[PDB]
Amino acid sequence: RPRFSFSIAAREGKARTGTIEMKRGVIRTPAFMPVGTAATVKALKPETVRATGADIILGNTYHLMLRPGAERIAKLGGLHSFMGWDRPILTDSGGYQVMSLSTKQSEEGVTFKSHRHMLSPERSIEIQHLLGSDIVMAFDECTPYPATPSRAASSMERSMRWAKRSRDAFDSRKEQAENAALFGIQQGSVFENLRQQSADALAEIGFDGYAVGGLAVGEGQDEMFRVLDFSVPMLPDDKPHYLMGVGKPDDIVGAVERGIDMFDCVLPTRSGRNGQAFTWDGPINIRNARFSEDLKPLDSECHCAVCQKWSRAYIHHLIRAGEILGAMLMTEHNIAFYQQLMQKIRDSISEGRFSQFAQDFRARYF
Amino acid sequence: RPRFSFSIAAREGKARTGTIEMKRGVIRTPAFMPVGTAATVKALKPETVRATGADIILGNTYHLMLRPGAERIAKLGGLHSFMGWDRPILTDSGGYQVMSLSTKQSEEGVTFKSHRHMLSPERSIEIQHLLGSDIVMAFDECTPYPATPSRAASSMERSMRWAKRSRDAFDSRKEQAENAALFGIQQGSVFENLRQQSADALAEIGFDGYAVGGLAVGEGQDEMFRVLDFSVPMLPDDKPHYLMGVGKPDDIVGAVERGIDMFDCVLPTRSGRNGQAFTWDGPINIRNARFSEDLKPLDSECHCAVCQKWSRAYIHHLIRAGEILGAMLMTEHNIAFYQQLMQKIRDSISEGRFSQFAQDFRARYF
Ligand SMILES: Nc1cc(CSc2ncc[nH]2)c2nc(N)[nH]c(=O)c2c1
Ligand SMILES: Nc1cc(CSc2ncc[nH]2)c2nc(N)[nH]c(=O)c2c1
Ligand SMILES: [Zn+2]
Ligand SMILES: [Zn+2]
Repeated sequence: RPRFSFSIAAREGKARTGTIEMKRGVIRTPAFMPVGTAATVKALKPETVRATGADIILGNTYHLMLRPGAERIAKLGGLHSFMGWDRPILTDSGGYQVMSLSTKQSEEGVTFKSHRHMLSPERSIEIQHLLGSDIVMAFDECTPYPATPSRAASSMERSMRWAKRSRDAFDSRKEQAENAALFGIQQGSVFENLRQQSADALAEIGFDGYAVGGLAVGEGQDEMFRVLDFSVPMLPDDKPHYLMGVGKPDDIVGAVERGIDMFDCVLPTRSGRNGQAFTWDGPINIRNARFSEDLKPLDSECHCAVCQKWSRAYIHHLIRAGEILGAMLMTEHNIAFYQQLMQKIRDSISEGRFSQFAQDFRARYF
Repeated sequence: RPRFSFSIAAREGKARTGTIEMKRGVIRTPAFMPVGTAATVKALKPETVRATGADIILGNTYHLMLRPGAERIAKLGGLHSFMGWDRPILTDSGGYQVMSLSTKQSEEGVTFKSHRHMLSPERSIEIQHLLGSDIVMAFDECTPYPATPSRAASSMERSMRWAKRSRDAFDSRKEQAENAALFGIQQGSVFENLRQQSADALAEIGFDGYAVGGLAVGEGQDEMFRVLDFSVPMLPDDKPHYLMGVGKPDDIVGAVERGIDMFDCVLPTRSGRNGQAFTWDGPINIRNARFSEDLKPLDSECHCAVCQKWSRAYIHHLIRAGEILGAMLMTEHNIAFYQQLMQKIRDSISEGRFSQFAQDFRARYF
């Protein structure tokens, strides 16, 4: 396969379905990327992650640079070898968790004290290289919501300067430039003019893919959809569109209807461990006493291994008992559910019936 | 298969190797039974437990009678269906955890307040029936160590009376008597005469198997081996000998050399989650900094899936990071290691070279 090749096979309205070919494998879009925090998709072996249908996973950088360390992982052979996942891995720049998990910001980057460290566009790119990331994210500054036009502009402008620095750092490292891909991140809060300026700056620089950043920060789905309506069309049409940190099932369907090709979210994994299981009839909290003697599987249609073998009653017991198998089962089901959702989305778009699928999905889910 | 059939295929000294045929499957002896607390072998799916080589698992009763409840599990179809393990399951009587996890004792049984409940020989047997246990343990009273001859005798005598009551309760339930097996438990602390009286009482009553109880309570391996030396020969030779709660690798080898056919211990699972991994060169604590960049597998010879795919460095990272996958991997390896040990024991006995294997094992393990 090539270093990077995004091909759109079918479209319906603003929605698209296709593939991203990379050296480590093919990614079917729209795609959902399970999040691996600390070199592991919580409670799941890599083979299980793959079994659910995942083509690519997201690797948390901020966490890895602290422990076990970027240099160490490189010494041990890279993240893929380290955790046992040989397919594509997208790594975030760490420019988000730093300003939320641990700090002094400047035009040069961000220094912080782990929950004494410096992180700049150059170091972020280097860390992603050391990890062996397939899709590298430019180092940006996620703008807090709400944000005044002035602060949003300043932040967006700095992110664009950092986007240029990320680009050059990436290109200056031959091994990385030839084997990995680089995505730029659009900022600008909820303001149309800032989103346009950001989109133009990113396109001027040139990237393999474009992410829509700064959303899913507490603005509400209505507002998020409104911003996506005018923001996604600003990005290059022939490159992947990645909505960072968005994962609620209904959020995903609506985002795809607006042109998004890639997603990532900790919801399926985090919620799974918390007792929330996704079903086509909406999410359910398995801890609820009503499930103590329910012999049905988590979801009546789900084809995952958990729904083929265990009942809601058993998982209910496991979770309330605090058993590790509870987290394992809930997580496998949730991630499988998300992948099945992406497959249904891909299929409906390919068949020109996505709009109908979107409406049917909402009617039953809500 | 028959309800119960123990056949000895080969012997060397006091050691024996053979099979126990039951309706739900065949058990190879000497056998090691992974312990499932709360209807689950911690951090492992049933298929993984089976993949390691386990033929039977032990189900904790005391825990199950409290949550989710014996009646409830029966209503849901039994423990096998509930947790997804269709092979044999041995259940303890609960007469141990009660006097240690939560109490008023009397000749009728034990009443306790969960960490208001009554537990008698009759109820214990009924609970094991409701769970669908294949091998039912008589309800006894584990004698605390150290114990004076008088207290040990009183406890042993009560256990023998309870053994008769367990026998009758079991036989009076047609479904249970025809499909499950019942094991009696020898008590008597470290005293030879009490062990003899207990053995004679149990044989007089008649059981499908005989467990050596009251050991592994803080007496030390030397003392345990001394008691086994004179205690196991007292039990019927043509029935299985089960040493309850003994699991250290070296403990197992020594016990088999003394006539034991069955074992159970939480060590492999509990220790696994704590960072201890068993290897042929002795146990290692994976949390130790010396393993931070060790690319070798947990054990150089182990054929388990964990040692085929992940390094000590990765597991070291997982455990120190508190990741669920760390517990999963450590546990699968430890249980697989134990099963490989049992296989090596079975093979050496069948080939008349167990004594040599025992010596070689000790030399390298220590
Ligand atoms: N919402 C959101 C989420 C993420 C992290 S991806 C992730 N989210 C949750 C887990 N992982 C973002 N990352 C960057 N770099 N920039 C952003 O604007 C941004 C916005
Ligand atoms: N050592 C020991 C362990 C167990 C529990 S089996 C188990 N041990 C640890 C987990 N499961 C025992 N159980 C009974 N009923 N009687 C005994 O004398 C006795 C002695
Ligand atoms: Zn499912
Ligand atoms: Zn192993």
